[PDB]
Amino acid sequence: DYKAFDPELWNAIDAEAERQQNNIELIASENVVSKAVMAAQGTLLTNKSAEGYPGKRYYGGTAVIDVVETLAIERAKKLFGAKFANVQPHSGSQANAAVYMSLIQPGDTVMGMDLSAGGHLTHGAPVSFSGKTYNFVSYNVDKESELLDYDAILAQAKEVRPKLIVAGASAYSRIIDFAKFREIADAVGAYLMVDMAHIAGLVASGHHPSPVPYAHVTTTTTHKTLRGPRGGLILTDDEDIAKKLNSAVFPGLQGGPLEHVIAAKAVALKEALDPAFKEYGENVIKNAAAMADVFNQHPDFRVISGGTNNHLFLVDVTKVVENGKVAQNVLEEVNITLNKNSIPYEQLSPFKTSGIRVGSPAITSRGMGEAESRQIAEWMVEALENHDKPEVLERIRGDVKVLTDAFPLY
Amino acid sequence: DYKAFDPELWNAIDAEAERQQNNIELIASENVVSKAVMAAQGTLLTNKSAEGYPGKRYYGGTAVIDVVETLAIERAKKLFGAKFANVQPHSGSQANAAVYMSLIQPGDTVMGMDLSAGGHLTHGAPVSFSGKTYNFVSYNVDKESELLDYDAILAQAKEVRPKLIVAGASAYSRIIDFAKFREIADAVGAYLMVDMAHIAGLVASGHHPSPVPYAHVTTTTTHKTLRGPRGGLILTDDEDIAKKLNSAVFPGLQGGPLEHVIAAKAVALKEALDPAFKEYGENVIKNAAAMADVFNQHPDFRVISGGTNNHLFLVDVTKVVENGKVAQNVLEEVNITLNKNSIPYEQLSPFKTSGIRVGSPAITSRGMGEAESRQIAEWMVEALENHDKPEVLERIRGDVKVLTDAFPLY
Ligand SMILES: *[C@H](N[C@H](CO)C(=O)O)c1c(COP(=O)(O)O)cnc(C)c1O
Ligand SMILES: *[C@H](N[C@H](CO)C(=O)O)c1c(COP(=O)(O)O)cnc(C)c1O
Ligand SMILES: [Mg+2]
Repeated sequence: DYKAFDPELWNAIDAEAERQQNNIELIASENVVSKAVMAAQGTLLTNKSAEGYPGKRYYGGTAVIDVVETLAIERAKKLFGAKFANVQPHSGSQANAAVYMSLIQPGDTVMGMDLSAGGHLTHGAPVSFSGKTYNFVSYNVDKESELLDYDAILAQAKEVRPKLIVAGASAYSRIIDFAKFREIADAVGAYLMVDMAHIAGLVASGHHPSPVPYAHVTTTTTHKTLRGPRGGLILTDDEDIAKKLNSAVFPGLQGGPLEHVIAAKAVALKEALDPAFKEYGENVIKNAAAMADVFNQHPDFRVISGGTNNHLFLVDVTKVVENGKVAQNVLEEVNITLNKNSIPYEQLSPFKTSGIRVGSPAITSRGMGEAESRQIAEWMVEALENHDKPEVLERIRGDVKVLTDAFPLY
Repeated sequence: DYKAFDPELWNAIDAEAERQQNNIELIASENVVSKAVMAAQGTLLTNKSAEGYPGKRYYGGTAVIDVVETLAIERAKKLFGAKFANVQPHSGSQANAAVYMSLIQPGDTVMGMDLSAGGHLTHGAPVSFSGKTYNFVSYNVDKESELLDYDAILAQAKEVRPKLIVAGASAYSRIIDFAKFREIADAVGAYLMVDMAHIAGLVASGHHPSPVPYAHVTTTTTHKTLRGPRGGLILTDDEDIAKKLNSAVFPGLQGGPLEHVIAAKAVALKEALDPAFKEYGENVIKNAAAMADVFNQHPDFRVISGGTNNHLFLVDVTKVVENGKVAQNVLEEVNITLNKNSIPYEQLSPFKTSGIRVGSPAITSRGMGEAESRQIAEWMVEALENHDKPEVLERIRGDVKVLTDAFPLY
């Protein structure tokens, strides 16, 4: 009935709920959060300014806010096995900024994964505060295997002499060896920071090795595979680092935290501590593998590194369509959303790319299994193969509606 | 019933809803958002990654997100009379960071209001990124009048030669002359940034003259007097500056925006565009004047600057209780929340202070008027006079309960 006061706004919110229902979401970073997560960030906790930390706030009337934030901190520590957690970062990007501010100074040398191989903007892009403030040098995957080569990264680190190595990626499909990253860091006297945003849910589910025992500091989004609200999180085992991180988040970088979003983080972290989260992770892994297998067996398509051991994979589409932007646009026509993506050693424009990135988390959260995941990948191959046949795309779009009706979003 | 799964979290949220109902909220930054604002940030908009700007997103299936974000932008532009708006900043601190990144360089000199006279942490505190990155040199209020002296500030600017002047405050009761601030900036070829976070509601209601025609760039929180969700907003009339601001917010400082929060910004901005919002502003002014008048007349209390023309005022409490912190602790015992606050030329430790800060927006949103405001101020005078008479406090707590039951929070 507040809806009656603002139809243009509430019409658009209702349309987005229906678009999410009627579309197959394969964007590897996306998920479907619980009713409980959305309800928690729709609470009157937005009415309370909580500058500072539990028991050490700028203002009064914060005793109950302190219970909520302490639940989020304790559940993070328990879930990831860390001695310290900071649940205030507004975003993964703000989490990363606080860690740089805590460990290094402006102009220090940092190594981060190449943006074409899956490094984030905040891992040294020149258009990011990261690239503008610090001296980032990128490491890549091997050109032939498309795998991290820890011997090559070591040789580069001994030349570059970084103060900090950043590990973690948004387009890398294989198991990262975090013990090797920390061995590299230790060999050159560098800090190791792991941004586990993409894989945090699989770390929580037991399906990906934890960086937490190896990274001086671990950052993540609470969204993506962890299936939480949009925000950031920082972990460490080192009490002196924890004090600097806390001061860097507030008052270094942010002011008041979003305590309604932190309530939602507490909700999501308790959902990830449930035994049912292990089964989620297992279905995320099986579902992503079942899609990759369709592309591996098709002669016209190549999966980057030959497959996946996580939630995502990339496909070189350039034997079937001109570039990944074309592939993204064709699949959108049949109500399948994914993103064009640069492949390692990408030769085409970053606006076009050679690739698509596919993820399983959102379709897994809707209850889909291996048979549905395989059928979705068969529709992708068929749509790209027949991109100039409207009657084909029309039929695939109608088949997609039967599957979305069968696996309702909420 | 999702709440059965997590009673510790949902019991804490019920405990905060009761705490807010049974508390008289005088923290001058606090407010009571509409059910519509909370509902918008509890939507499945949290599921969509919207890196980029409307029509220029990193990913597809963003055409409905684009309508929502464009409503927030169009409403900010219409409400404040600005040619350009950015609704993505996660916070007021993030909005300010993007403006500095757009207009100046590290090491550049900036003038901002002294932190003791109500400058924000992000206006050059040494523990903020603001003081760490830029050379902040404060202007103060007149020691006698506790007013801004535009002649004194002009002389200081001619001597310091800042690249940027920051105006706006968290603890200043009087009308800030934005036309004079622009004259001062113009005299030295500085940019003028106004942070209107505390007064944006009064600007929107017509009760404070707008900085928007005078500042090169205006920042604000969407929360505080504007009565929106927690977040930031940037306004400018200069198209070249607007492009720099857009790049600085993303990919300069942030990654994906909180589109659920942006929907709530669009909701709050439509509310502020309503004729009822003028009546809200009217009552905020009246209620604050009413409380200020009680302290003005009582002989044991001085109001800083001797009164208010906005939503807040400060009171020197040191003749009645040892320090502002003691006053905060005592009023907490009778279910009245405000904060200890430094006064101009504060002499005591920042952890104690001589002052309390009081504002009207929250009690005004609960539907209270001049009578209840006068009454609340009488209760505050009485509790502080009788601070070690346990039975006087207990009886005030009871009178407070009658008022809170009379004006239900929701
Ligand atoms: C509000 N913050 C002050 C501390 O609450 C206050 O006294 O009211 C404020 C901001 C807040 O930015 P965040 O959203 O916390 O990052 C920024 N600018 C000004 C002038 C404020 O008053
Ligand atoms: C998410 N990054 C990309 C877009 O979502 C992606 O390709 O998946 C991400 C972040 C995001 O931080 P924000 O909350 O948007 O600031 C940070 N770090 C990594 C590794 C990501 O994948
Ligand atoms: Mg506080």
